[PDB]
Amino acid sequence: GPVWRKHYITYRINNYTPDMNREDVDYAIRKAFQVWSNVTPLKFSKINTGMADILVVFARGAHGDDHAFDGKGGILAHAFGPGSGIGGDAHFDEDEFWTTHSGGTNLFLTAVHEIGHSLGLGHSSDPKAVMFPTYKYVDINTFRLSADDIRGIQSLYG
Ligand SMILES: COc1ccc(S(=O)(=O)N(CC(=O)N=O)C[C@H](O)CO)cc1
Ligand SMILES: [Ca+2]
Ligand SMILES: [Ca+2]
Ligand SMILES: [Ca+2]
Ligand SMILES: [Zn+2]
Ligand SMILES: [Zn+2]
Repeated sequence: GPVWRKHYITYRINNYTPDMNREDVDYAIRKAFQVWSNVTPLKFSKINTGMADILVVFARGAHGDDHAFDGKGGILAHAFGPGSGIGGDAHFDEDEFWTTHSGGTNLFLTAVHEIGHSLGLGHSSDPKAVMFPTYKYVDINTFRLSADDIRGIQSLYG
């Protein structure tokens, strides 16, 4: 499927969950992009205005895309593969409780997965992969991509 055909990729945070400190949302998203730039030639920059490649959105229920959210639990987030318009965009269910830690749903870990999709990755069948489509908290301070994630992303870039 689709990949970004350029190395400089922009993102923008459309709005902020009230669940977290603003600075902690910025840092979680930044760190999640870094996971992928670590293993590809991509460079990611946060822009404050105008059209970004990847728009990061918090929203609940129906939110304008035909992929309605389902309240607390279940679907936590979804994202669109590379492309124009909404392509690349990553949406996070405001009905979850987003955190920097093991409580609620960890924003950083979820965003690593969502950004994987924004870059063109699909789901992995390997429970060890961040792209495995089941949320399970792991210690974020020492998080690492699985072999499967790295082979997946390096099949698309670099
Ligand atoms: C660690 O990163 C994630 C793990 C799971 C999910 S999820 O919302 O739970 N997911 C939807 C999805 O894959 N969106 O990209 C899976 C099923 O549809 C519902 O369980 C999101 C991010
Ligand atoms: Ca949900
Ligand atoms: Ca977009
Ligand atoms: Ca919330
Ligand atoms: Zn959406
Ligand atoms: Zn997914």
